[PDB]
Amino acid sequence: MAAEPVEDNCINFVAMKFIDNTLYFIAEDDENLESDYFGKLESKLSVIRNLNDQVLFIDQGNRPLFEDMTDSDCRDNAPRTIFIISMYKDSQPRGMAVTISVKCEKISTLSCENKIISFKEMNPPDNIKDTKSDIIFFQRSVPGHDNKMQFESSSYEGYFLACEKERDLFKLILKKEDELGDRSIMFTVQNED
Repeated sequence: MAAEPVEDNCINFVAMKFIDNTLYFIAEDDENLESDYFGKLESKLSVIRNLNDQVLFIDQGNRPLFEDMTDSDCRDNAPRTIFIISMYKDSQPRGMAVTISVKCEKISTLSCENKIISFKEMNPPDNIKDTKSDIIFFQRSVPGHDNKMQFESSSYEGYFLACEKERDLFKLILKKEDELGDRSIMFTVQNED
């Protein structure tokens, strides 16, 4: 809740919101840090934790089953927001290609079309070969952190997912690796073993 006056240069997310097809993040200690951490934006990190079952990882063959991962009850409220990381086995024979999606009332897929972060009511592609790169991501590590994971668009190499603070919530934006820090912080995800 309360935040410490430290230069750990990392914000932790513990909750999310999906509003008008826009993805928001809630910090663990979003009472103090909002006006403390952001005096010296030296390309600082943020990471989301799966401590509330809010991050979903796909191994392979569950990728196309997103439709069946939704709820049918409490339709007036819809299910909580879950952030999805997909993986391919066929794409990137010498790496790892991914797509980013969110689960809610519907299944939403993240696009970086025109370097703009937007969500579309569509299922994820089967591969990166016959698919528009605008909706394809590549999986990268963070240079200095193992647990932290970051994503960049296929269309625009060097452009990574980032978070931006509007008033209290954080929203998902696209920023160049060199741009990160210009009123922005890096969005990362905590992996699992």
